[PDB]
Amino acid sequence: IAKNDFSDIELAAIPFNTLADHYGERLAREQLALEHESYEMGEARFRKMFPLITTLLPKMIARINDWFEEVKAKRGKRPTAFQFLQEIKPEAVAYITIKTTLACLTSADNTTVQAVASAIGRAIEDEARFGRIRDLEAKHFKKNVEEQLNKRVGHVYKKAFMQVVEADMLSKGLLGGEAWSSWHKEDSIHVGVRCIEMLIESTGMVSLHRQNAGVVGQDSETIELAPEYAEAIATRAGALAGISPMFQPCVVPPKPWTGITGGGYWANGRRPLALVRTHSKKALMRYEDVYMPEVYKAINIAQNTAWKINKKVLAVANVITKWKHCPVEDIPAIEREELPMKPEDIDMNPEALTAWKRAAAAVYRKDKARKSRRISLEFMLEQANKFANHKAIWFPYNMDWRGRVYAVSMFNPQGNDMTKGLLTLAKGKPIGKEGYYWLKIHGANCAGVDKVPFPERIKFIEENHENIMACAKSPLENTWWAEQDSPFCFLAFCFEYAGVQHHGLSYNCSLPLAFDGSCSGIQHFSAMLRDEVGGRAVNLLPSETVQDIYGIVAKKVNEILQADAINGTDNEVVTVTDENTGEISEKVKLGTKALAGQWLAYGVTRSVTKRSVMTLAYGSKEFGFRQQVLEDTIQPAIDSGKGLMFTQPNQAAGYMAKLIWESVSVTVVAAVEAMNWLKSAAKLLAAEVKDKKTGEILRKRCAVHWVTPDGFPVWQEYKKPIQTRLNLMFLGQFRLQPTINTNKDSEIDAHKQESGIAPNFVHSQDGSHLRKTVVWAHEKYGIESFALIHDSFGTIPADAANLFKAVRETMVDTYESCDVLADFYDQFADQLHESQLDKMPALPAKGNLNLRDILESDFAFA
DNA sequence: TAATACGACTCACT
DNA sequence: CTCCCTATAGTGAGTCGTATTA
Repeated sequence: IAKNDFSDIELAAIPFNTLADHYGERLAREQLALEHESYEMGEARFRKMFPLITTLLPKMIARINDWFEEVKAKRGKRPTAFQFLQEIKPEAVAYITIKTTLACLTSADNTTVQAVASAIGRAIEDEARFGRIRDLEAKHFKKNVEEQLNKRVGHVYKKAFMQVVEADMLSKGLLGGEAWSSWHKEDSIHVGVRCIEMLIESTGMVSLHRQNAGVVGQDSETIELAPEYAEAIATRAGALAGISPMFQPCVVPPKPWTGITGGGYWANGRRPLALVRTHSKKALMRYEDVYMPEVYKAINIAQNTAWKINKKVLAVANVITKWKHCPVEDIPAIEREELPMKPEDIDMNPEALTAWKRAAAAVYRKDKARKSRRISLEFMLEQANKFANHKAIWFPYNMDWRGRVYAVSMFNPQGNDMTKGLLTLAKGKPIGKEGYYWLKIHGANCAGVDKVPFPERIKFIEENHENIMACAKSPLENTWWAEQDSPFCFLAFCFEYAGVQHHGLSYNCSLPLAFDGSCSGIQHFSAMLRDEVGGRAVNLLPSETVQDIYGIVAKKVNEILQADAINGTDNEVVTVTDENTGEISEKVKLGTKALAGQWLAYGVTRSVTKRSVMTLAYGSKEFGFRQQVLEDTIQPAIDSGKGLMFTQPNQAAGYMAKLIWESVSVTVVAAVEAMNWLKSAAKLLAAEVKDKKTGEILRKRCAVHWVTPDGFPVWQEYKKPIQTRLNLMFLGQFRLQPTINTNKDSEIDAHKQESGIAPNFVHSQDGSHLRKTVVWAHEKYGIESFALIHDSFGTIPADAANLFKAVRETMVDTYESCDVLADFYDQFADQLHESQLDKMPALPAKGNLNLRDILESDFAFA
């Protein structure tokens, strides 16, 4: 076993030799150098730049080194962070702090000092451990491998790609171990804070801002990027020049997954990855000897998809993302939006200097989001520009605790529009008429043309033939593409589309065409229960038109609206009616008759119901729809000028909430019944085996276990974390005292345990769907390249027709052979419940849907 | 000796 | 009372008592 079985010296050399053995000494070296960048900036790179890093890094190192003298120069206790950091190479501490902090800033919402410190702590730990082997491993690949030139030439531009390594060909010194941290959250946060502290100190890069002082539930301390820095990142070209995301793509095929950890990345002087991302080591250990061949078969095939940067799209992004007004509206503007000026009539205590308190507060909120979207943006370019000329790059993969699959490097195929537009598949095929047809369906889908049947999508593309050519010809001048639903992707398809006109059907096209499942989850529940009406609502049945559940729900809300507008309650007097005098307040019970007309004045379209029906599979029911209706449509309607018909906001939200839940309940009955049945089971397995006095415990609280169709076993175990607060003198100014969840847990959280079951079961269930599909499309058809995004499935156009067939086939198959609920029941039967065991059960009724009809369904991709 | 950093509690919160 | 998102996490000051260390 790696751990022990080998010498730090052997461990350092194994990777490079086996990586040089296949692929060549050059790439093998480059792959390891790339990985080491996660912990240290190579003196070579840095020094060559003579880009923000060229300044940050040196100042931060000097600080760290001066901080150590300061600490050793005094009596008394040494700061806890110091005890751990004393060991780490200062050049590594600085680099990891800089990088981990900027990556955290890519977050709009969460940049509490806990989140940031936690991520620094975590990476600084990875270097304490591993750092020594990393040091040797670099000394190793620096020396030119021994003799034989034909082997070292390795790459050899063989227009056939590097193939993955065979599992058996992997030395036991490459079978990884310990993807879990072993520091106490407390020391992890300590190290983290002191790192941030010195970063602020030595550079003005970030700053600490106190948010909502004196508000028990919202008070917090957060990291903000200094304006001078945001200005350069957004204004200068390549400010993030030498600061790469922690996880980069591989320049050689990724290491195959064989065990529970160690897969994906090749270097041995690194923290290895875990096949499954869990809340704890214990939880990861459960998979240690699981045996789920099909799972590892899926992860490895995907992992093996080869990609390349889409140069034409990169050339455009590099250019227009620096314009002071961009045609792609999703691109974060460059100039700051100044605070809304005070009404001069300031002293005015009306809602004036409270509304302003909001108007301004919403501007800070938008500036933070703007600055983050910008960092994130610049990272993707930093990355695309870096691998631009590479014959190919690969992305290692992971799975979240439910099985869903994730590309591991920040810049990845699962990203937003610009990121996806910048990437395309490495090995393509001559397109063909079949392939060309889907290249067109995809171009249409990239615009907004996806709620119409295929003959129409093609019509859309053909009608706009010259626009599409004008745009591929001169994208900077002909910007009609930048206005399309998915600007950047659409453009990728435009360069491709013209390539076909210029080479005909013999054209080699590798652009990934994507097939998206209607409303995943509502599809899976309809399937497993065979709900005809539910399934038709999503798109399980061959329909002449594309069904739109958000739309059909909306038409139902509206009928209830018109009805309530005619009849329906009248505005009930005042609240002072259940008593005598007093609170004349609640001077308004607004009948359903006035409430309906309010909603009929605003409108209520597909838009009002969409953002409150897709959260259905997240546990949102009638209660939570109201505080979604309030901020998604009412609130922003008021704050924007209109919305004047919602005289009693809360009551209008409360009413719509009811109409929607009411609508969705008759719409997709199945989905509802199954989610409740699932909520019910969770409730009992969570609950504690009590009784009247003799509160003895026959059966404590249990976790929810189940296995997916392809063998992925999953364990839901929410737990209440034991908290605590650290006491840290910050910058010698004040005492920062963060509240933090500890690595120690107490009891099982029965509420979250109940709320998290339905959403987690479908997710896991479409997770293995996705896996079975990757396997099947590769074996029955010859698909080698895959573009995966949970419920979107893509490939090069010459393979689209088979992929399209393969998703249908695979889903139909899994649900005819597996009764996932029934199978679920046979898990928590003997494993759960003891005495009582009743008042819960009753498997929902299987309907009349014929899974076979899915094969012939045009709009039910996935 | 007698400085040092910080966990533990406890309050009050523009 | 939206689930994953290799997740997440009320705050600072006034006071005390401790194990450390130059």
